[PDB]
Amino acid sequence: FACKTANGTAIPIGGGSANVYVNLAPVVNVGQNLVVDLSTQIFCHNDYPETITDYVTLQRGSAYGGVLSNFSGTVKYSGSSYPFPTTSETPRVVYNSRTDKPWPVALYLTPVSSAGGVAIKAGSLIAVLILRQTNNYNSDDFQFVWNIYANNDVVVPT
Ligand SMILES: C/C(=C\[C@H]1O[C@H](CO)[C@@H](O)[C@H](O)[C@@H]1O)c1ccc(-c2ccccc2)cc1
Repeated sequence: FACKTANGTAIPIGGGSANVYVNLAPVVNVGQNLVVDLSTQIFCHNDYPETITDYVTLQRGSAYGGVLSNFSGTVKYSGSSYPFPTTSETPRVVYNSRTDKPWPVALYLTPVSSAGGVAIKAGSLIAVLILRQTNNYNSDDFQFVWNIYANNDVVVPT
């Protein structure tokens, strides 16, 4: 089991860490979500599906900088919404193919009343997401840690 970003940044067997750089809608108003769709950014596969099935959760996710300050968040895992920053581990997604498939995570961030002006700075950390991989074969239990960065400012009009 290993993962990679869309631009090819890999985390190998055993887990590790990588940075992910995302484009964000530049203007977001109150009552709208800023969507950060990581299912187009992070992909994983099973290296031995003949014999092993892998299980993958979002073990935890945290918000940083302008994201935590200026927005109310949820994370959708396989299309289902949970609190973000997280307070528990998600259900487990089955990875049973050597063909890469997305990690099905997306953040939905809606402005709170104190948002106004530059709500997310270009270059800033928006989230750290911990992908946990186990399997049905042995005790392997590995963490793939993704630091998510904004490619551009996001402004909330006032
Ligand atoms: C590829 C592999 C393990 C990796 O790939 C597995 C499948 O994705 C993961 O579940 C593991 O955590 C690890 O990332 C592997 C496991 C067992 C054997 C094996 C084969 C014959 C006899 C004993 C063990 C070979 C490869």
